[PDB]
Amino acid sequence: LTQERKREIIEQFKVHENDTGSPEVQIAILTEQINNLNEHLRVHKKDHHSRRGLLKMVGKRRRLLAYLRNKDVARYREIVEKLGL
Repeated sequence: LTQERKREIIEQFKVHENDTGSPEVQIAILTEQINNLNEHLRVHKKDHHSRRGLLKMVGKRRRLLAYLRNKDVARYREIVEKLGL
């Protein structure tokens, strides 16, 4: 058993997440973080550090959304509808 094959079998057969290779899942994970961070700033108006981070996530989501819109309008509107965007 080579290390390569041993390490490949390891990840290949470890049951769980880390998938997120889907446009919809990436858009949803971001939305969840953007929603959580906004509910956080809601009660922490004095914050300054979390502002930059939120802007980056919003931008990265616009990009992902723009990608899906061009690739497949059906999948684009289905996800926008499900996340309430």
